[PDB]
Amino acid sequence: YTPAAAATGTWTEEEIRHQPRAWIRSLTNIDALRSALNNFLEPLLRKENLRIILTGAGTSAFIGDIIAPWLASHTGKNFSAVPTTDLVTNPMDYLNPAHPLLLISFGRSGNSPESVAAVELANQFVPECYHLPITCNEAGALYQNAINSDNAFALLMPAETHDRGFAMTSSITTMMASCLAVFAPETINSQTFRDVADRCQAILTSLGDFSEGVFGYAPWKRIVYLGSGGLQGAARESALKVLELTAGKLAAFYDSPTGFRHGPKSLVDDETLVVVFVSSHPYTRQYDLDLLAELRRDNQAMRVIAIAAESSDIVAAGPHIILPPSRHFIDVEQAFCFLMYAQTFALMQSLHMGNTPDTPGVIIHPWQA
Amino acid sequence: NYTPAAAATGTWTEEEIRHQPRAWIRSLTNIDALRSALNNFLEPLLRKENLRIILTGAGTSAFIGDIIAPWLASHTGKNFSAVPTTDLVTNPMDYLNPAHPLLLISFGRSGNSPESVAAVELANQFVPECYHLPITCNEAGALYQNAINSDNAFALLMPAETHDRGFAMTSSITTMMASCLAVFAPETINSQTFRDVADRCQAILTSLGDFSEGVFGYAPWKRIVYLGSGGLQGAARESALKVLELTAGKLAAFYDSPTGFRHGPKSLVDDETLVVVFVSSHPYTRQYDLDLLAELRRDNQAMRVIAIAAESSDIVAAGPHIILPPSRHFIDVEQAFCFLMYAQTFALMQSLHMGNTPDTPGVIIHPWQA
Repeated sequence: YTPAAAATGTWTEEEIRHQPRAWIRSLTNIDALRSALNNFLEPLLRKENLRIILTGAGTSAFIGDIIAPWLASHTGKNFSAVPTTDLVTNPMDYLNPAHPLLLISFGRSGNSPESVAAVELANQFVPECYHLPITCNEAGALYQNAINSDNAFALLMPAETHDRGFAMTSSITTMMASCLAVFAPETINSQTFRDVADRCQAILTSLGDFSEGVFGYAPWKRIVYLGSGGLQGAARESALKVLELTAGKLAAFYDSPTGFRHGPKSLVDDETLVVVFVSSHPYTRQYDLDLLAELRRDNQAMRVIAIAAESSDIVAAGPHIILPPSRHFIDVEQAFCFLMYAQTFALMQSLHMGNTPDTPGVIIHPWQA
Repeated sequence: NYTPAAAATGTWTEEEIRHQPRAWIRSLTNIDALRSALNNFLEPLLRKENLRIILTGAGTSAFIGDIIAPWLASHTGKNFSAVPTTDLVTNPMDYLNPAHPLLLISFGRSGNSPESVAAVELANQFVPECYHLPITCNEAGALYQNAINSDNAFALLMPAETHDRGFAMTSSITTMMASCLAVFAPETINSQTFRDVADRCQAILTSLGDFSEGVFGYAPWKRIVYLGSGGLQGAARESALKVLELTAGKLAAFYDSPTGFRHGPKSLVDDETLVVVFVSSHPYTRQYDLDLLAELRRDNQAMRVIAIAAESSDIVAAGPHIILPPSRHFIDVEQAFCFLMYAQTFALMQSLHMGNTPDTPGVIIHPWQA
């Protein structure tokens, strides 16, 4: 997984390119920590009333949006996603004193004040409270606070994932892969996830030096990413990347294909790029493809791009990207592949407009006065 | 009682906005009449420790659960959550848990949205012990009719005037929302207490006169962002969608929470952007809203920053602002109704101002069994 040279000279490009290698590094770390993790988590997961909340701010909030439903379904446990920004402003709406809680806290720096504030609020509100921070900065407040507790097991990501770029890349993907591997090791582990790393390395290789812009370049003023279920979380992250790296010059939006029909589709104009992240689950994929057919037929957008594992007549009919050949991926695995395109697209839009992509607040109030 | 002023735009949307306070009290007084039937249906369900309660709808109807599910969860201590029908239909396996009983609260104006009916069928297919409470505006719709035809269901019909003729839902959404709150939290939200909300929203509408001033005005903004904390983010989302719908996309619209806004999305603020902040009435929560407002005011980069709040303060008064009519203290789910009055009427007048016709400004269902 050796990265090619970062010809743009940005940290962001380096951080995109070092992702496949970072992912496998993280999962081999989890293998080394597996007994310790099981000894911490197994007694918790045996509590039938356990709530597990995945929490982060900004990009870190989207990890939960992508994986929490899959984890709930897969494990049969009570996994949900609540951003740290909602926990901090409205703790009473989300923290239930009547059940035990395991709070999975994500942080690239670990220094957003909301990260430690949410942990403290959880401890205040929930009598039987446990923590698994997953973080990229050993020196961060979030990790430092956790080592200073006995209800916490903090998991450090590989050092290179402490992204220096303003926009998170390897931090989000590595934390997401790590969370998946912690709770679903039978499915996502240091062996199976090599297929995901290999395919994402192939995606990056397929894009060469990135100079052709991934989706190209055009005077679009609006971008919309669409994905079903948890892939909507990937669409949200993809939109935020565009927005951050273009300093808001390109307006960005996200939705699910089916949700998009209920009003939001009015945003599509002849200066709009629409990108569809097509599900690999055939039942779900039908809905993605029906919407793709509609968007192609509508003739409103500047460009409609389908990104899919499988080529089909509607996918191939207009602008499209077929993922490199691989085994069947489930949608949480596909999320990594889609993000490779969205990250690289956003980087190159930023550069093309002459921006500096690496460089393109909150006061915590106590619950008790 | 709550008699609307004349709808001088000649639009169904204006008529539907103005008849909201009256419709709310009509619905809650109906619930009073149905209370003992409701209680007979619901009390045995709510006694089930492991019950999941899902609030579901599409589009605007999805945002009801976004506004009220967390409050309902915390207020009642029951397992309330919101999942849009659009997610239930595409990814049922990710949301419908066969191991627990389910009560599905289905919102639908027509009751005929293919996704509404599909979500009901999928919930029945996936969840062995499944119950339904559709809240709907159409007596002849599938949601209502299927429910009354089955023993696992109890359907609640909204007042007839709330079957909105306008493309953009107004009285349908607010009346369904008030009804849902009244069903599950009648000790707090009821045909008595909610009269203060209807009264205040009637005062808001009166304060806007014939609406010709356009509410926030007619400046040449190109982007609008609504911000609200917690469940008010759902109100912000509905507010954004109304603008987008009624202007046929011409005004780009965004939503977020005040604290969420700092982590990237703030980059969207430019000198053609209007930012509207729905300030919490909760004394903890509002501190965060006001710190963010202060930051946006200090930045001075938006075309306009408008705070809407129950109480003025230096921060709120240091730029464009609207203070709500005087009333008793409202909780945030009550406030949502007040904020929506401004958002709906703003969107309607933006639409008309640009020469659009606001009243008039699809999905295939596939079987889970292939």
